[PDB]
Amino acid sequence: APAGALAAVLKHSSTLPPESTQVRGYDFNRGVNYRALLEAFGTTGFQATNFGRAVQQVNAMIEKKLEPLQSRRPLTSCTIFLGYTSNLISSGIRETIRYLVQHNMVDVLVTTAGGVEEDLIKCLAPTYLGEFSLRGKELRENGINRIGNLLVPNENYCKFEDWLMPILDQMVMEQNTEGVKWTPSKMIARLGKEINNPESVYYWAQKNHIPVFSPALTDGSLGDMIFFHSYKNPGLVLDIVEDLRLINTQAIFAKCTGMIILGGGVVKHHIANANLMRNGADYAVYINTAQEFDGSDSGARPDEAVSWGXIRVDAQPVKVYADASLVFPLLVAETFAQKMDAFM
Amino acid sequence: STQVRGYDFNRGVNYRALLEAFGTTGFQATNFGRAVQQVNAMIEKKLEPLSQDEDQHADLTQSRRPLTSCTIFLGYTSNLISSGIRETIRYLVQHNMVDVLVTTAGGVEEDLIKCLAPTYLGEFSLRGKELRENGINRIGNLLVPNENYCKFEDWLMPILDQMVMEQNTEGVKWTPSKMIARLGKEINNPESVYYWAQKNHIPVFSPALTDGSLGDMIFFHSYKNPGLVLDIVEDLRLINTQAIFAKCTGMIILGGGVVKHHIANANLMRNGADYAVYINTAQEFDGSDSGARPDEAVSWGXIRVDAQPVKVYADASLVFPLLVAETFAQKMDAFM
Amino acid sequence: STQVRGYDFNRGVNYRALLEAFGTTGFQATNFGRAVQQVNAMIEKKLEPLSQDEDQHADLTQSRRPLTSCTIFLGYTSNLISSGIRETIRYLVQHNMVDVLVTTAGGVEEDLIKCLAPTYLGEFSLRGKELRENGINRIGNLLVPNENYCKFEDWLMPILDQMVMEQNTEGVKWTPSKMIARLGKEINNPESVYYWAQKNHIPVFSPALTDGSLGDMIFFHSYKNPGLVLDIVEDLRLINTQAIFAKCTGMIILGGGVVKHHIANANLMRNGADYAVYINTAQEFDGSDSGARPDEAVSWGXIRVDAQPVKVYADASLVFPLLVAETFAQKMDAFM
Amino acid sequence: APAGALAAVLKHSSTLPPESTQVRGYDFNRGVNYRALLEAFGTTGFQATNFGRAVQQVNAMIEKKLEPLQSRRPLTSCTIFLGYTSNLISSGIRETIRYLVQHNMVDVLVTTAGGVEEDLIKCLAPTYLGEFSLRGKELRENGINRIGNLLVPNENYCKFEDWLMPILDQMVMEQNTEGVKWTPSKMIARLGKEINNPESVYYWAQKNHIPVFSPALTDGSLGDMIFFHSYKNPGLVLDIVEDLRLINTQAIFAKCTGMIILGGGVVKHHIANANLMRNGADYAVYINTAQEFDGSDSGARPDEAVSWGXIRVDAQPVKVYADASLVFPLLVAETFAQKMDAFM
Ligand SMILES: NC(=O)c1ccc[n+]([C@@H]2O[C@H](COP(=O)([O-])OP(=O)(O)OC[C@H]3O[C@@H](n4cnc5c(N)ncnc54)[C@H](O)[C@@H]3O)[C@@H](O)[C@H]2O)c1
Ligand SMILES: NC(=O)c1ccc[n+]([C@@H]2O[C@H](COP(=O)([O-])OP(=O)(O)OC[C@H]3O[C@@H](n4cnc5c(N)ncnc54)[C@H](O)[C@@H]3O)[C@@H](O)[C@H]2O)c1
Ligand SMILES: NC(=O)c1ccc[n+]([C@@H]2O[C@H](COP(=O)([O-])OP(=O)(O)OC[C@H]3O[C@@H](n4cnc5c(N)ncnc54)[C@H](O)[C@@H]3O)[C@@H](O)[C@H]2O)c1
Ligand SMILES: NC(=O)c1ccc[n+]([C@@H]2O[C@H](COP(=O)([O-])OP(=O)(O)OC[C@H]3O[C@@H](n4cnc5c(N)ncnc54)[C@H](O)[C@@H]3O)[C@@H](O)[C@H]2O)c1
Repeated sequence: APAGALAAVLKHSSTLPPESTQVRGYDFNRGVNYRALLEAFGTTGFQATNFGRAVQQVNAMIEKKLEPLQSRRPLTSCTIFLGYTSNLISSGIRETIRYLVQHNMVDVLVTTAGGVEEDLIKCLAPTYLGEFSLRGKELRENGINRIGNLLVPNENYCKFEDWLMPILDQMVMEQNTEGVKWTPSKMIARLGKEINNPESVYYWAQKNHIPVFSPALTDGSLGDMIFFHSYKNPGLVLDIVEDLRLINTQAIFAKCTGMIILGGGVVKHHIANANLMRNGADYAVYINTAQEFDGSDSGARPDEAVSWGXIRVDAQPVKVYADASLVFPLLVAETFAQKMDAFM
Repeated sequence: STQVRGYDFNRGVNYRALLEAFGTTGFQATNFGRAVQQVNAMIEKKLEPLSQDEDQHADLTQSRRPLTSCTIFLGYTSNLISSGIRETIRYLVQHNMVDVLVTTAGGVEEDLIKCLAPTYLGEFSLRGKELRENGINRIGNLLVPNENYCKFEDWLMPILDQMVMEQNTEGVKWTPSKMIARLGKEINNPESVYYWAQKNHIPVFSPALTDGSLGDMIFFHSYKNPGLVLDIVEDLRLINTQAIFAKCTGMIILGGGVVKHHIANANLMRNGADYAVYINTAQEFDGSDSGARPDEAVSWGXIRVDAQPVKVYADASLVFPLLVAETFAQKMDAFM
Repeated sequence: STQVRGYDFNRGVNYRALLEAFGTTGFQATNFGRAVQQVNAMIEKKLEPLSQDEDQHADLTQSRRPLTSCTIFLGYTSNLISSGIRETIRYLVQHNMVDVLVTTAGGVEEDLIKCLAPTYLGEFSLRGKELRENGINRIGNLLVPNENYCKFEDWLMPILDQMVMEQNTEGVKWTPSKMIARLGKEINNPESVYYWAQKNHIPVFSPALTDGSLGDMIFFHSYKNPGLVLDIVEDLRLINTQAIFAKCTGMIILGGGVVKHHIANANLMRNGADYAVYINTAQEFDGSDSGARPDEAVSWGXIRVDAQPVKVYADASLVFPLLVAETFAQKMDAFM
Repeated sequence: APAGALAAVLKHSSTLPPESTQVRGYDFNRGVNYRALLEAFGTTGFQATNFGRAVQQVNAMIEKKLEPLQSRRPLTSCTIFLGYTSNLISSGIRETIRYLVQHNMVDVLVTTAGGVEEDLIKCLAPTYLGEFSLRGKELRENGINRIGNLLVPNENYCKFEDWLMPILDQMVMEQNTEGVKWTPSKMIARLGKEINNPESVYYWAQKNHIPVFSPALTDGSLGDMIFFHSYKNPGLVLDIVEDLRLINTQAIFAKCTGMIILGGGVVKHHIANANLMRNGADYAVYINTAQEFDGSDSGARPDEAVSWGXIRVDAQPVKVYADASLVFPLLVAETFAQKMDAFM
């Protein structure tokens, strides 16, 4: 056999360090213990191992948050920023996020406009399961709107209009006669108070003094309603400058920050950019489906953010490459939900 | 019934024939050929004259842009301005080939910064710690020295001072669109997309203008000279009006996110765009708007039911200059 | 008409209820719930008794595996055997819950090597030059020291000698399936998938068995002891026969490539599989077979027209142990 | 303004080295020069820059191949391995590959079974354009098979059967009476000789003594035909061991190797594993759409192959993340097709 060939393939190797963890999956001959099954993801490899690392990172930021020490929310030992794209509020992850907000487990929310309005609309009418392959022409003819494999009847938006128009009237009157300078976070707090329904994420956020930022709040159905309303009752102004001040000072005056970001886009960048103002987040977990090759911010690995100063150089950020509708409930089950006693 | 056949290089390298053969090559090459046809259709419609009835309806805008037979919305993600696609977009704006621009904050600031300092080529693998120690920021396989932002601060802070003054003394109600026009006028540089946009009366929408370096500067400036207000409501009125009073609309959308949905949503106000070409790398399986196929937008009324939208699944830095070569650039004489 | 609703953690951490709620959560969580239902349907059908007529048709195989009411084909890519999913697959084979296995060469050799030396956790970012200098091979975020392959060579070379002898002296016509059964018998280790496969008469198909370390060893051995023949024609006959004489078939396919097409093509011989669950990360846009949706296979007759196939778009290292927990592992008592 | 904040965002930077290339796209004010347009991809960024690097890598392997110096193919100064997945032969890239083989510009082909049979079937009947969204039930009812957005009538396979069965008879007879030990490469050479049509990739490959490897040749329509034929005329054996010997010795005895791989799977690994036998390829270009996160070989970056010894440590491998149906014709236009004079 050719000597160079044998030397290439049968190269000698170095011994790995003794802390080296061996690959091994869960053994179902033990039966089905769901806690042991989830723990075994950490030694299974590929994204299962990243999930295991994400559990560890989240548990670290919770433990730090539970250490004793233009906002009335009290400082804790670690401020947790939670960001999520709109479509995740269309999904049942809405319930997962509501739970975290209800029990004051996170401190700052960031979402796009759909992620605001659809939480409110779900208190008036439900969203239904469908399929991705349904054809647009047939859905349009029957007054049904598709979001992935979910379906929202047009009627839902008519109900939202009827609910929202009197509130927009009051907001204009308060602006003009009580001096209120409206921003997205202030409007979202008001809407959560008005929906007055404990299934709503934003009801709990305003009850618990958790601010919600959404700088492009007009890009959605709420924007449509504001548009039509402005010809009936002109005058509403929505400033985004004050809200930049508010989010950035949440980071600047924190003892510690952690970021948990579901998806990409504005929600990811806006949280990360706030944490640059303190020379970076202490903890960071990304769960998203985007890839780096197209140079996008959405698809950028956590290590790109280290180069900017958005994540501290000493941090151990983790990305899980998966649909958050699969992963986030499992993550919550092994982290926040295990510490519910401590949060109350 | 068209047969699959690729370009035969025994014919020699005849570039125009090679590009034409994408249409019969299959997979995304065929979608590229269909995108060329759709964009040439937008352009042909744009060049048709307005009848007397049509010239009445459209004219209801008080837009000082001349009105045409097809309003073209161009949307692009911040990173594409970091790329050399900035030059591709500047060309289209310089020659009035598009009517409305939508981009995120990075897509505005990095055009201006490129007039002050250049962006450099690097690699995706470069480690963050080493780059941070040297003040080098990474954008994919591109590199922006932090000094670039230091020069931006020196140039912008005086303009922010004037804007606050004009607001408090002349009653100016600032919006992202108005600010972008002002910054384009101030850069006074023919390499800038926003210089040409303001010169040609092409409006630029960016509802989350605070999400980037421009935000950092406004934040810092707020401490020395407070009061700047940026209203997003008036800009919603403006973008929606551009679609409502159009005879025909076309959408050319590079990437996903806010830029894609905001253009599509404006076109829902007229019961849908007539033409639509998407070029993005996102996939539908996660339920995202970014990854949604054009047919999802048909269910909402954002694209007309009888339109023939096309999506090309590819990095726009490869596809978009070839698309422009085969469409707008072939009709340059018409736009002058 | 089912309403979207996620699991409510105010109920506490009730794992079975949490997994059940994926079905109404949306996007790929819902596809996971539909995959659970489809696999439970395969299992229910498998446990139904054969009638007298049915027990005649099926029995035409000379397979010594007992025949059941649903033949389940399990396919998986090499990398999943490098992962801890190896343990998941071993469980199913050990308890006779699947009937036919299809994997690539890596999926065979790495199971055997794991009985000699372990694979370790690492990270995708590790640089190749540094790893090569230390004789460490990278498989994604996993690490295999080259010494692992040195031990494999010592263990396999004597078996290759016997196989060539049996071919030349006893007329044995070797095929990938026959070789894999032999290697499983030789490893004699209850942690190995192929030890259990040979013990339970579960055939293993791998038409490109030469594409990996097993190939390297056969190549080197060929110089000292020439003549080994591995016929792939007989194995084609064998896999196709398993589908033709089945009362019902189901396909569970982890990943893409040869493993996906070869199972689907065997099922075309019976005018399509009755049940089908795909779990892979590939996308359709490039025209690949890996990325093709199940509905593409319906056009060929590889999946029956009235089947309800499901694809879950996810890394199988996350999804497959949860799927097994909610399906096969709940019926363990039936398979003993 | 907070001092730490200003220090975080307005950090001082180091000067880049003077060889640093500036980002700039093609300027259409120059008009439309397609050669200048393609050259400008190298300074455009993201995958356009990777395309520019791929042009350079391919031109380097061609230049080395053109230097003066169980196979009758003569050694050149650099052996070029070309691999491609089956679906690319269904596409019009079939013509691109044919051109390279026709003019002896590459030395070794590797493809899966579909990439063999569909080149032959296209000489009997064409493939047609369709759409990805066409429904399987309606296509099946009309006897049409879908490949991505392409369509192949069932009739095509009936024509292939009629053409192929007499050839399989002769192969069995030659095995049994002339001692021929059939392998995939030998069968593919014979099929290319029999199709006798200069539109066929494999006609040119056998005319020019370019071997074709396909170790899972049974996974396709050719396998179906071999299966049905074996009950009418039993006996055919197809050995894969001899073909492993043949591909690996192409690498071992090369002066220099380059790999150009379109897609992933068996085709990618099999070429790379052959080049491990010489301690790695000198040049490597990957064009594929797969991603690394799932631990797949398909999605692995070139740097993973450096760790195995499949790519030399001193090499400068490139991956372009794109559909090869877009990129490969452009790549060929700027590399092989510019040097056609030298190849004749
Ligand atoms: N429900 C809707 O989708 C909806 C409704 C109203 C308005 N809009 C508007 O559309 C715009 C764009 O939406 P966006 O900014 O929220 O993001 P997006 O949904 O458009 O996608 C951003 C990126 O997030 C990642 N991502 C998305 N969903 C994911 C998931 N389930 N798991 C993992 N990663 C995931 C993907 O990589 C995607 O490319 C917003 O301004 C929003 O207000 C959308
Ligand atoms: N240079 C920067 O990326 C930069 C700079 C400053 C601020 N930001 C902020 O980041 C936020 C998110 O950025 P964004 O919304 O502009 O987009 P993004 O980077 O989040 O991209 C959104 C989606 O567009 C698609 N896309 C991106 N690049 C593409 C390409 N090359 N070809 C095809 N499709 C492509 C991808 O599917 C991606 O998931 C914005 O608010 C923005 O201001 C980014
Ligand atoms: N460990 C190894 O990867 C290894 C070892 C030796 C030889 N090889 C050889 O490499 C060749 C190619 O490998 P292959 O065909 O087994 O597959 P592959 O690695 O080429 O994967 C094929 C496709 O399957 C899907 N897939 C992969 N991993 C997945 C996951 N974790 N979850 C979901 N989907 C996933 C992806 O879409 C991928 O593109 C084979 O001939 C094989 O023997 C590989
Ligand atoms: N035409 C067909 O698709 C066809 C026909 C007959 C049989 N088969 C059989 O199916 C099996 C699997 O096919 P395969 O191994 O060729 O690969 P594949 O098409 O199944 O995919 C392998 C990977 O290659 C990459 N890829 C595929 N097409 C690409 C493209 N256009 N551009 C860039 N990257 C691309 C993707 O990352 C994909 O995951 C083979 O054994 C083959 O014989 C398929």
